[PDB]
Amino acid sequence: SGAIYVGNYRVVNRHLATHNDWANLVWEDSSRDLLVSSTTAQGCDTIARCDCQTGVYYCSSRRKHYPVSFSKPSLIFVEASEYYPARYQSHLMLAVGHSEPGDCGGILRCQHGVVGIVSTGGNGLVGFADVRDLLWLDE
Ligand SMILES: CSc1ccc(Br)cc1CC(=O)N1C[C@@H](C(N)=O)CC[C@H]1C
Ligand SMILES: [Zn+2]
Repeated sequence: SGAIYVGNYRVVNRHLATHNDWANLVWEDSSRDLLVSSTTAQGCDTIARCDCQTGVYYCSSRRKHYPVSFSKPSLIFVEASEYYPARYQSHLMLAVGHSEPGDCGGILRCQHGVVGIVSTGGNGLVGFADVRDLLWLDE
């Protein structure tokens, strides 16, 4: 679990969106595993607008932050699950690091701000949905 709170927006993993997120829907994309909903209160977070490939992410299954080297946003194959058919997820960045299913929503940050959120993983791998290209989040 976890979300990004910026301005009057809440950014969450689309597969973890609540009834309230869908009732206050701004934008959603199954191919990116992202959903953005509107809020009444002003958010706490700021978004990075950079090309950083190193950062730090929060891992809930270890209650710890870890440093990572991550790949550029790209189209990566993701196995079928209860949430989605087998498909290519776009704007996904991979890194070597620990992750379990419940880790989705953990924030990845660089020196400039929020980069994205945990969205996939495997045996010693962790994948993040990029949000740096969503310029409308703060303007
Ligand atoms: C941090 S997630 C994770 C980590 C380790 C291991 Br094994 C497995 C996962 C779970 C995972 O990759 N997905 C894919 C995700 C998606 N974006 O399609 C939807 C939830 C779930 C099925
Ligand atoms: Zn950066």
